[PDB]
Amino acid sequence: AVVASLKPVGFIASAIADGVTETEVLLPDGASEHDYSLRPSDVKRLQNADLVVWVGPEMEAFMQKPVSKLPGAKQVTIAQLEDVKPLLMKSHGDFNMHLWLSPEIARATAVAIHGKLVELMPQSRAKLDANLKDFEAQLASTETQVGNELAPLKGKGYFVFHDAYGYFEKQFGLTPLGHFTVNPEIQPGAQRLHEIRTQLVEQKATCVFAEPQFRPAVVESVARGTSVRMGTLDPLGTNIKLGKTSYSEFLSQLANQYASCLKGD
Repeated sequence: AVVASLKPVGFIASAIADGVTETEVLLPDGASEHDYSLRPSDVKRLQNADLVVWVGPEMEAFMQKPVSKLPGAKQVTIAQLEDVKPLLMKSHGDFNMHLWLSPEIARATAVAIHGKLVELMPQSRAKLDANLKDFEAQLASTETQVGNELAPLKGKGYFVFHDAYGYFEKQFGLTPLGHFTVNPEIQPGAQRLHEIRTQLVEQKATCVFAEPQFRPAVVESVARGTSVRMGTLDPLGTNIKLGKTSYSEFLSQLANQYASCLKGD
């Protein structure tokens, strides 16, 4: 099996290992990449895997140790890929590491995954070559449809609770006003809520986007009295099932959630 750290990384692997082998994920749906911790059973899935794929230390800190013990042939660290390095975006930690939101980086990742697997399974060279060409052409169109859907949305100001979308937004021309650091289970106190509210108004935002782990109480609260719509983004694709075209669908979903709140002047 190919073992991915996060679900949308699994989406990339899933497209390359389609037919050929299984794909597993370690971050379960509902958890955030910056607070998880490896179960003993998680560590066992790693050691016994054909290929491990993660973003790197600066992101899934919770995988440094067990990965550090695997030989190079068994591991793709996305942030360290030759072709990824020049695509890293700034904004201690200074490069943005939410990399599965960059088609370009997804493309390098599939190539690297294709490289490792084909070295191991050379009989399956044919299913894999086909898999790679399938992903590339599927991603290209998706990129095309998603550009079309989002371009009429340039200049529609939004805020997000979690500033994780930079790669996607730079790629598709979308324009984030900023971000607020909120719970997602405990409504903020009056000082903080007023500062957030003041900015939604001062800057006349159209939307404010939450994540699915956000309690609707917290979100509803922030938009109450304003004229701002409430949206939900799913950057970890918890709504999406692993499979050949999971990645295409992931980006599609994500653009609809943007569109659905942002559309409407």
